[PDB]
Amino acid sequence: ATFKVTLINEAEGTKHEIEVPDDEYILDAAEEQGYDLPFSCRAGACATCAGKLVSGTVDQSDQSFLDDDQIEAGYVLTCVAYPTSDVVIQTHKEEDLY
Ligand code: FES
Repeated sequence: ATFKVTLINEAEGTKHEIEVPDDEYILDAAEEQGYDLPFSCRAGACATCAGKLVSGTVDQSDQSFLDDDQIEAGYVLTCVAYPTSDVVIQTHKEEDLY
């Protein structure tokens, strides 16, 4: 399957739509498609690539940084997250964790 992923940058009021395979991490697909997103560790152990789900679901089992509460709240580490449905997500939410 291939999922539709809507990337929203609230502070800049930008919107980008990409298509991501169900076996590809969101970050990678975004870059391939011409949209550079923030990252650091690229390994699910940091907050740099954090986003916030608006709608849809993802699989981020490879993540280690977020706690249960933050996940329930909708936070996602885009560097290690695979879409599991069409998704709408707010990017650049790193500073929401401090
Ligand atoms: S860049 Fe560190 S968890 Fe994604």
